[PDB]
Amino acid sequence: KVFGRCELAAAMKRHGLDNYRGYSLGNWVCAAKFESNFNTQATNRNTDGSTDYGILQINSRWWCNDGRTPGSRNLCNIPCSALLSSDITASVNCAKKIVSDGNGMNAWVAWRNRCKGTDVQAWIRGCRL
Repeated sequence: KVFGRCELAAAMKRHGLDNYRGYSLGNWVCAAKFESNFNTQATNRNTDGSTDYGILQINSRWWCNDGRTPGSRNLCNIPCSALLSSDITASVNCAKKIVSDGNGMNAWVAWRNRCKGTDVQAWIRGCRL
């Protein structure tokens, strides 16, 4: 599905992504807006036969399984469908494992050229939280 801001912000809080590894909730929400405009079925297919899936556009060459992606490291140890469900749990659970490598949120392309540097906490304001 597609989430509203607040809905995504709240789904993101219950899941405990506020100030995760130094990342305020605002950052999670912002990366979600320019990565997929909050659609959990969003999918970009790359030249190497690899695809980016879900709300945070997680690449299957590294973190998940789809059945063909090249080296397919599957660092998160998850099937990529788990990332297309409307149940955001798996992309949340993988998100914490990605941010944890010497990359931080720089791992997200939309966050680095769009969110990095701005008052990102603006993304959870006016949400009754």
